[PDB]
Amino acid sequence: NLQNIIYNPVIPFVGTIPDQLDPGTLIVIRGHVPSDADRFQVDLQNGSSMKPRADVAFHFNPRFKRAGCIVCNTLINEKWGREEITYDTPFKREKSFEIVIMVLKDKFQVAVNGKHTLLYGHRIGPEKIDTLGIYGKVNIHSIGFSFSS
Amino acid sequence: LQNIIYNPVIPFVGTIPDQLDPGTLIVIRGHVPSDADRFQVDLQNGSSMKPRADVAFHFNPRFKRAGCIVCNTLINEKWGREEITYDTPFKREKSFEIVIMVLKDKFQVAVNGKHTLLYGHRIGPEKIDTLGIYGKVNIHSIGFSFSSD
Ligand SMILES: C#CCO[C@@H]1[C@@H](OCc2nc3ccc(C(=O)O)cc3n2C)[C@@H](O)[C@@H](CO)O[C@@H]1Sc1ccc(Cl)c(Cl)c1
Ligand SMILES: C#CCO[C@@H]1[C@@H](OCc2nc3ccc(C(=O)O)cc3n2C)[C@@H](O)[C@@H](CO)O[C@@H]1Sc1ccc(Cl)c(Cl)c1
Ligand SMILES: [Cl-]
Repeated sequence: NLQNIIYNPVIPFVGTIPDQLDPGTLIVIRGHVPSDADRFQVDLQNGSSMKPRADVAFHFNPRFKRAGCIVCNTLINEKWGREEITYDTPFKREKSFEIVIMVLKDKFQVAVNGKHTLLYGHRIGPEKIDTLGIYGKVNIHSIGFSFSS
Repeated sequence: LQNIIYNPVIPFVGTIPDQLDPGTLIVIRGHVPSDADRFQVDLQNGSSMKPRADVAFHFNPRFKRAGCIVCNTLINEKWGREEITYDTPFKREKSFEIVIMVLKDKFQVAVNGKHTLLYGHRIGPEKIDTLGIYGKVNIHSIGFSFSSD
């Protein structure tokens, strides 16, 4: 029942999100981490411009060096805010994943492979998000949505 | 614990010890007395009484008739356009939890876990340094979760 399901997008991927990220909306991203990956990111953006760079309401950034981590942040007017670093990370080079981002009224709730991973409080209203960016060293098998509208 | 106060005498005026950066939460728990006419939560630029400090965000439940919430901004001792919410969760002799979420372009307010209203910034939130609570209300606690922490 997912909506706007696409497969194997070319990376970097920048796509217009097909409906509003109302509370209850899911973004479902399946993929895998390449063996030489250093990092990738999933960015929920207000616009697609590269100059001035579009605000990033939610930057979800797995990093694989050393024991690995996930960094989350927001870009406002081309400046990053406070990093929220999650050291309990489910991602691994060579492991496939399913990311589910649930939009709540006050935060995002992210699960990976059916298990809760992290929360991230809103800094930009989620109604301003209209673009999904996926960048870095990653293969994305599929993207789909479950809209709450 | 430096960012919470319990059972403040009303009127309460306190300096906010960090910036209301996007992502910051203000959580106010309390109870409305049986004879209340109104109370207000004011996010202020300073604490001056003469001349009266600007109020970036005046959040003002009123109990007469069917009740409402009035929101407004005071700049140089002049009130702007009132934003009136008729769907109000406040009642005499009822408890509440207010959550004010500071976003890039607005405040988002939820009471008792239910969305209540939005209020677009009219004064930059970086100018807010003081919280006031006035009127007929009992406050159990005020807490801040700063997005810089
Ligand atoms: C690496 C690096 C440097 O920059 C990253 C940010 O990444 C920017 C970014 N956007 C991209 C889009 C596409 C691609 C691509 O490969 O196509 C690569 C991209 N990179 C690296 C971000 O992760 C950001 C998250 O906080 O962290 C740093 S900046 C930074 C540093 C310290 C602090 Cl304390 C704070 Cl707050 C912030
Ligand atoms: C009642 C009353 C009159 O004034 C309020 C404002 O409240 C001022 C105020 N500040 C206080 C601080 C402390 C205490 C206390 O009891 O300790 C009481 C306070 N009061 C009443 C405001 O609610 C303001 C919000 O718009 O509305 C009115 S003015 C007004 C009238 C019409 C229009 Cl159309 C427009 Cl735009 C504006
Ligand atoms: Cl916003």
